[PDB]
Amino acid sequence: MLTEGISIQSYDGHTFGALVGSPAKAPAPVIVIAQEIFGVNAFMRETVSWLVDQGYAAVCPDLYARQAPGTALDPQDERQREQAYKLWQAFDMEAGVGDLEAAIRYARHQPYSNGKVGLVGYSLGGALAFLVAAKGYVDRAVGYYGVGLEKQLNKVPEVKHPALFHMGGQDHFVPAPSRQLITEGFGANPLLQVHWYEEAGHSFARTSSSGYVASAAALANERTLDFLAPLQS
Repeated sequence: MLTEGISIQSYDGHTFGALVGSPAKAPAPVIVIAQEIFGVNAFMRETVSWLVDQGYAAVCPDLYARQAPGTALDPQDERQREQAYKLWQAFDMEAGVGDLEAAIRYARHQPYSNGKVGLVGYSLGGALAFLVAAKGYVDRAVGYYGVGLEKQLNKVPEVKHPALFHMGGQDHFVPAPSRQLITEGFGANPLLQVHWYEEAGHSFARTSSSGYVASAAALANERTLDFLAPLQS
């Protein structure tokens, strides 16, 4: 689902929609939410809802719109998971960073905006949050279980604004040697924080996942809220 009528334009001219939640009280900082591999679906709407209840406005852009606008897949339907994996394999990461940059600019200028913008991404959106943190587009970025982070560590010194990452210790995408490289690499830049949740794997913060772990979701989420709180007026 997207908010009808909302259109954001990327630097290259491509336009796409977004699910937007205005804040309970304005002005308010705006959080851009970077989707998992399933499009803008129930978990995105639940996240927009959660962040508005916590005092933010939120914008979740349709990142798969360069491939197929309006994709919203059910993570529990096997056929749709197959379609999600196909979309992810074809996804242009650099264009996704550019689309997020455009959603971040949009977020800075809504009537309800206090001028500060944060970014929270999950899975695919978690990998994109690191790349956005290296570009410096937002005041603070958060990523939950992005894949392939160990391949992007040369960008660590590029990060110049705070970024927080939540990683599942039992995530099969991150074997022990990868977790060690990430830990060592992040340690060289104090603006980066990465926390490991030992009893959780991928997607641990989504209730519909067979990998949901309530205790790790709750700890990670409270750390996310404490980390974004300084953006509030």
